[PDB]
Amino acid sequence: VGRAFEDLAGGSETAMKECQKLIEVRLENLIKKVGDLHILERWKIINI
Repeated sequence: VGRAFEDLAGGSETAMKECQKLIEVRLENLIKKVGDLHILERWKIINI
């Protein structure tokens, strides 16, 4: 968000809607990565 403050969303040379889309693709990858053997805590993904 500091870098966004440097960008044209605040100052110059870039619009952060594409970075919003990037983190949406990250959220989509989290919904794609989807308590198996020797593991629980999948809800750590829920917290993140």
